[PDB]
Amino acid sequence: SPGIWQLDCTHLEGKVILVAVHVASGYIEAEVIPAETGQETAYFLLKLAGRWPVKTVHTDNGSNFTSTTVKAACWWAGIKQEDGIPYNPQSQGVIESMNKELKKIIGQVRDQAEHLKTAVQMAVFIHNHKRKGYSAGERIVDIIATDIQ
Amino acid sequence: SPGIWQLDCTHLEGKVILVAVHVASGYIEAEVIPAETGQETAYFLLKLAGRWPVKTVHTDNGSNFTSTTVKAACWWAGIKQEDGIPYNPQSQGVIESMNKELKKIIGQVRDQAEHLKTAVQMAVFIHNHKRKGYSAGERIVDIIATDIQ
Ligand SMILES: CN(Cc1ccc2c(c1C(=O)O)OCO2)C(=O)N[C@H](C(=O)NCc1ccccc1)c1ccccc1
Ligand SMILES: CN(Cc1ccc2c(c1C(=O)O)OCO2)C(=O)N[C@H](C(=O)NCc1ccccc1)c1ccccc1
Repeated sequence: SPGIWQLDCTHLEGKVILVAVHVASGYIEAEVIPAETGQETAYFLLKLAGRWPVKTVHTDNGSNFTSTTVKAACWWAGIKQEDGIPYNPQSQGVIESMNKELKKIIGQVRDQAEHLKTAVQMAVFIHNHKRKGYSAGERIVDIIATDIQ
Repeated sequence: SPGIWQLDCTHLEGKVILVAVHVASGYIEAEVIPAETGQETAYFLLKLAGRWPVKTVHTDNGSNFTSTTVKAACWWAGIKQEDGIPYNPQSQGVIESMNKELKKIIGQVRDQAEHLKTAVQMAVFIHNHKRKGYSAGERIVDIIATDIQ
């Protein structure tokens, strides 16, 4: 549970937003890319796994699952690639709801940020710090700390 | 001390590597940029603070300390800007030693990474996972978890 992440790809302004969600906490990292290629996904996974203990990734689609570059990044970083099929069906709705929340925050910061990539990072910040009362950022730290001990 | 970070800018292959170090743990995040401008530094700080609880940043030089865009990012993200003067002089030798270790790791991965940005992320991964004994990644999580608790 502490090492399980889910990839999520959403679209806004004709651009692609790639998100990784730590399943157990709701914590996220995200980037804006021109298009979702194996190479972009592979590089994003390498970044993520150098930053948090990533054991398993539920990839967002079959193209990335199949991609030799994504497989190469997962081999390099010690990540088990798994499908992202929602065997528990409430998975898709949790993801769809987060995409909607993220796009709303992005819309709320549209004065403040000239570039979409800035607005996406502001939305990452607001999502991870939001008190739900613990934040997603507090939950991921406590889950992993409990794991290390 | 759990919220204290230090910025570090080092150079390789005519390119700029920007590093943030979590002072209490040695944990890092890093990126390759074309040039160290206020805007690049500002954006890097925004990303960092949405990912970890950043209370204070010891900026790497006076130009970023001064920059209106860096000040705007720090205001936005709730970060106190401080100078990065080694009042404690052992601070600056620790930074030089890290820069050397990073460039060494980067050299060791060049039969594996086509682009410098990839090699840099591989070096972040190896640095944060390296067992010193706990890893830097383990130390940051434990430091912050104790802070929450
Ligand atoms: C903290 N910050 C955001 C930021 C930080 C670093 C970056 C950015 C951005 C960004 O805004 O996308 O773009 C790449 O490097 C900032 O100071 N914004 C400046 C500004 O004038 N905003 C008002 C505004 C709102 C809407 C339109 C125009 C301006 C700004 C600073 C430099 C470049 C562009 C904008
Ligand atoms: C996991 N990985 C690294 C990686 C992942 C994602 C990326 C990358 C890189 C990168 O290497 O910089 O660049 C943009 O998106 C990978 O499979 N590399 C491919 C390869 O052939 N490397 C051997 C090699 C070593 C030395 C020279 C040439 C090749 C590769 C894949 C796509 C593009 C370029 C290289």
